[PDB]
Amino acid sequence: FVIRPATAADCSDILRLIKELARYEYMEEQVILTEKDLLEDGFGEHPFYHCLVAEVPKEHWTPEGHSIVGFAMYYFTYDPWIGKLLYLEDFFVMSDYRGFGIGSEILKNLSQVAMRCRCSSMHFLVAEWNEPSINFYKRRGASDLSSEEGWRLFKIDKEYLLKMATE
Amino acid sequence: FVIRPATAADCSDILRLIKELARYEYMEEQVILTEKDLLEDGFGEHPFYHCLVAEVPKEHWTPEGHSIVGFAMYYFTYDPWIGKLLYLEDFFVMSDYRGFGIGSEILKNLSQVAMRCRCSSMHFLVAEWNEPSINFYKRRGASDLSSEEGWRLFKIDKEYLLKMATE
Ligand SMILES: CC(=O)SCCNC(=O)CCNC(=O)[C@H](O)C(C)(C)COP(=O)(O)OP(=O)(O)OC[C@H]1O[C@@H](n2cnc3c(N)ncnc32)[C@H](O)[C@@H]1OP(=O)(O)O
Ligand SMILES: CC(=O)SCCNC(=O)CCNC(=O)[C@H](O)C(C)(C)COP(=O)(O)OP(=O)(O)OC[C@H]1O[C@@H](n2cnc3c(N)ncnc32)[C@H](O)[C@@H]1OP(=O)(O)O
Repeated sequence: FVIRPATAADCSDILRLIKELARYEYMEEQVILTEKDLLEDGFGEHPFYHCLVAEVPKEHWTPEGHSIVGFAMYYFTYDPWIGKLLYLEDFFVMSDYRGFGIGSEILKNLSQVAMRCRCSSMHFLVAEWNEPSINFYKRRGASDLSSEEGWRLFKIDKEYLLKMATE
Repeated sequence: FVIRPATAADCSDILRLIKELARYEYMEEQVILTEKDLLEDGFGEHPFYHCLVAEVPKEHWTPEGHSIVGFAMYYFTYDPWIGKLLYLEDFFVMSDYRGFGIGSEILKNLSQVAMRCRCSSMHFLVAEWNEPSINFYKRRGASDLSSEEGWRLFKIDKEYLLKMATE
């Protein structure tokens, strides 16, 4: 297999993989992003996300005829105390393509991206019940991050943003 | 007062305000970012953060002779399901300058930044004990975000990133 940065041509594949992840998590209807959205947010002159994809030889394409079987979606964030961070948002490999070393390689690639960018750390969320992924991550140096407890996460949606913006 | 985007010249002020926030939270020693860090991460050819600052007339400078009395540090993030988000990382106004409407104006500015960028929402963390800030935010449309529970936040620090990067 090959792990490479995505191209505008892979947007179709990214949306498909994003939907597989959502379905794996039983929330597929939650995905309202469109292919057009990804192309614009990801390959426009200013990307709001970066993506790595795992491509397999055409001989081993998915039954649907897809060469892309995995991806990692990330962006850089900032911590006023320590600086640059690489934030891994989504990470998924299609069932039939797991346990082959694709995910490990994607993580290796991300780690290089992090060092090249001089990020001091990579952060990410893992569902509490997902022992397999927790083990995967902790076998590769991951540790628990306690910076968020004692804190509440809030959101201000578009309706109120617009109101505030125009008061 | 004036709310404006920061300039490379304000880095000194940003670091000072970042340290006041840390001290307000009793963690000032945690700030290891340098002025040089901010200049590079914030005004280099690619910013890892954006900042708004509140400037007051020289007549009302701080005892230390500073015109900058508040700031907001943010960056854009991405949610594979809904797209672009504006993430507010740090938000602080010096004690003697609060209750004047500076914070409200900063939030108004951020909301416009969010709409201009077509973000569907603005996310941010508030310490659980901080009822004053919770009220401030909820009076302006904020609501609780439940997307993170049932999830654990992990980190992979530089040591392991480098190892993985070079295995
Ligand atoms: C920030 C986040 O978004 S975290 C959410 C991550 N995603 C998920 O949990 C969704 C479901 N899971 C997946 O999509 C995948 O399993 C991933 C992305 C977690 C991992 O990717 P994969 O390609 O399956 O795994 P990879 O093949 O590198 O596997 C490493 C594990 O497989 C085994 N393995 C790796 N290569 C091989 C191989 N060639 N032969 C046999 N076994 C192998 C290893 O023993 C390793 O085990 P460990 O985790 O106990 O150390
Ligand atoms: C993502 C995060 O980082 S959240 C962490 C936010 N930070 C903190 O909690 C640190 C400590 N607090 C602060 O630094 C500040 O208080 C901030 C940033 C939270 C708010 O900024 P400020 O400039 O103080 O507030 P501002 O003056 O706009 O005040 C709005 C409140 O003050 C009152 N107020 C505003 N303008 C005036 C005025 N001209 N005259 C009298 N009262 C006023 C309002 O009643 C309003 O009350 P409400 O919150 O109950 O609605």
